[PDB]
Amino acid sequence: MSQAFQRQLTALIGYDVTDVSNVHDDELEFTRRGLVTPRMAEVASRDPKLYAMHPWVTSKPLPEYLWKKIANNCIFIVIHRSTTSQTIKVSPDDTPGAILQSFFTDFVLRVCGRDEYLVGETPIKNFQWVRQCLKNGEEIHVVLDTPPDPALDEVRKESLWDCDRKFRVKIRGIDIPVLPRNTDLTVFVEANIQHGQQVLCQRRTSPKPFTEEVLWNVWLEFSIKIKDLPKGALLNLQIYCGQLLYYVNLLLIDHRFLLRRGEYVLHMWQIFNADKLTSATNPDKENSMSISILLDIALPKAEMPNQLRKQLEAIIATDPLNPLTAEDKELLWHFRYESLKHPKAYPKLFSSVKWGQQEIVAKTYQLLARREVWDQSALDVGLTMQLLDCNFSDENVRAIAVQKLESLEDDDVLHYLLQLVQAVKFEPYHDSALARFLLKRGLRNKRIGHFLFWFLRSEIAQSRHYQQRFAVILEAYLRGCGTAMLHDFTQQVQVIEMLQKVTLDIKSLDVSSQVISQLKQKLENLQNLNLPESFRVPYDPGLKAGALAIEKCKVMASKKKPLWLEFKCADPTALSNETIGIIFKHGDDLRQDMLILQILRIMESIWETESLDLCLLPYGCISTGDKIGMIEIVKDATTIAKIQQSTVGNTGAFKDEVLNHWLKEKSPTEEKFQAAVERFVYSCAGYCVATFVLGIGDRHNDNIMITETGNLFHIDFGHILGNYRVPFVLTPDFLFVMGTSGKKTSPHFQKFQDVCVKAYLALRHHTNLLIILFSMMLMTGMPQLTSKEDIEYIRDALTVGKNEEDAKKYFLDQIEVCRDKGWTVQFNWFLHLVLGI
Ligand SMILES: c1cc(-c2ccnc3ccc(-c4cnc5[nH]ncc5c4)cc23)ccn1
Repeated sequence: MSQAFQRQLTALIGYDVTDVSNVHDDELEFTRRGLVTPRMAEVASRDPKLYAMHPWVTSKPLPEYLWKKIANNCIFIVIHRSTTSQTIKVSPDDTPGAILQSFFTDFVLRVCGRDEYLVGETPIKNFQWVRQCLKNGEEIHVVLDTPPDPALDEVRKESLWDCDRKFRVKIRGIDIPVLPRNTDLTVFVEANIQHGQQVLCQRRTSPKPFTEEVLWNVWLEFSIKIKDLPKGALLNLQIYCGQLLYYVNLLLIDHRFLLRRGEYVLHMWQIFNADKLTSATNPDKENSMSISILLDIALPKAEMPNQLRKQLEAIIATDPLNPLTAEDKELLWHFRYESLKHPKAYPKLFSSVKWGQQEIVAKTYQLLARREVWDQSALDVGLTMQLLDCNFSDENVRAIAVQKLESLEDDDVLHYLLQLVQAVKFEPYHDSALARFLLKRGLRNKRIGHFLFWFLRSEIAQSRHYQQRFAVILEAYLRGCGTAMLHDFTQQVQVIEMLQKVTLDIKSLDVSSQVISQLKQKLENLQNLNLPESFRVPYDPGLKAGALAIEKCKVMASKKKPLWLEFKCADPTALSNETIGIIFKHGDDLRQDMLILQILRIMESIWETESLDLCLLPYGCISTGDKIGMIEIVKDATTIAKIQQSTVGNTGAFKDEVLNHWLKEKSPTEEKFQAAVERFVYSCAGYCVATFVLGIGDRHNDNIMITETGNLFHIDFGHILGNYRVPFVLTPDFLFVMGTSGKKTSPHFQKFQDVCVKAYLALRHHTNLLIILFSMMLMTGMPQLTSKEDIEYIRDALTVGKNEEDAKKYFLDQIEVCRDKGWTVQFNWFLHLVLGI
């Protein structure tokens, strides 16, 4: 042993994976070593040319709505070379390699103005880019040039079951330097032996006056035998006053299958939040509450009656958040071999396991050894995800879920990457099948790797609870992604580190000339001999930002003073001259927004399977650090509030016809207008459903935007989530566009209802998928929204356990609730947010 290298990694990671200042064992270093094999295996087995060109493809059928967009078996592609330019007809079913020969009669077709290649043996209609142009009504322009040298992607060269005694732990005492100014209070230590949120046993100390030092010197003996402890069980240590104030966790079985042994001084965390599960200890040793404990062995590795079958089937059919009674679990377990025949029973069945009994666990492994129907079943992501949530601590169970994820194609790993990374928070151990899966899939595909880096880095920078685990995973990735990516990552971070500083300096300073002048001045200096001459857009990797357009850069008139930034595209082969627009904002935990936007993408894909295209606009958004990150500026967009602020202003005097007026104005040909009107109808219904199902529908119209072409979309998800009546936003102005007012109707309004109904019942067809992603989303991403009531909102919103007919009438009623309310809620939002009442 690389020093200037481990230094670079550290800077890329934002955390030093060699720092053992905050550990009580070697699990992290052990994980560092373990991840060497998965990394090397994958780097050794990846195609250099495929890896360098990263074809973005899918094997899904071309949506019905995209088929119609095609005339005959014909698709035109415009090819560019030096100065020449010739369009070429194509069949949606032929490879790019064939199209190439149809052009002449070693170059590769790269998209103009993007790092995106149409390569490989896939039909041209199956490249995500081609599907994007078709949908948008944009034309496919490619440049013909030489393939990227794979040389650039070079990687730098390098017995428990015999101890029948009851488990015990001695609580020595707790220590905190300065305690709250709240005299006096009383405290006790609660110690829980946990396994997948199942409390196997629980003991508390006696009450003791809450002083800066509290000594008990008491042994807590549990009802559980040491030989019954399950791998992955936690000693959960909590301090209560008299309310929960502090918590810390310690793994009972360690990463080498060894019973935890000895003296511990654990710095605790201060108060279904996933943070509560971490086995990491507080880094702040000088302020944090401390607990002292002492411990004291290696862990080895007839026909159903009809009424019962019905009962079992009714159990298996309930939603993932439906509670199991003791009776349900006993039925499940008793009939485990029959349950094993239904992949959908698996989560509930493995919830029926008494993990605190060695003999039960042994039988459960006997179950898992009889896994043929599971391995033969078609991938069901919703079902798999349920095995990776907070209810399962057994790694054999969680491993069969990851095994199913193995068959995902790149495009689908992208769809689910954010929440897969978040699900690492539910892993008992730092080294897990899931972590290695993410690592492997990131090293296999540059597009996946890019988002993995940023998803990980985002958590490493604002989560003390998990930064250590995540940082170890990011390092393994950075050691195999290759030089070219390393550099691009380095550039991006340098750029963002500079833009971040500028944002803060500006905030410290209506936007007066002084703050405007400072912004432009600061941006001038950076651009002058300070900022890299090109960097990839973290939310749109194929895109490369060039130089700032300081003329268009401005400080937005918001209370957190977001930077509105403009860039030219560095790629000269870029047709248009449109700038690349990035909002740069401090003050919000944009991770929440990220999660809402990711769900939006999942809802669209769901709709796609039903050949439906509600027209959501899930803009790019990346959390880069502590309460900071970037947001994609959508072109040609104004806020619904501003649209109406024109005709009026100060007074909350909303007018009904204004929105429609604005759409007519913004359409050159009267034909474009009717399309915009239709686009409005679909994106409106899409947002009413999506927003209703997520519970974020009641918005002030300043947080709802619209495109010149009629694409409605919600923004500012952080604000509502952070401060969390009408079921969604469908106001007189929206209704007017569809051609209705009061006790009336319209073709477009009939259309609206219909679409909502379709969209909605379609989401219900994936109820389980939606419920598990929603549940996880709250637990790992919105701490302030992790109460029992919070997690369960979506059960009601999806009207779980209802006919499509009952469900349909339910949503229609919701549409009618909006009608009856008119501008009433908007008026209220205005009073509050615009002035303050
Ligand atoms: C000015 C501009 C915009 C805007 C225009 C175009 N595209 C956009 C994309 C995203 C956002 C947006 C979304 N969520 C946000 N949270 N905080 C700022 C923030 C900004 C905003 C935009 C929205 C409101 N006022």
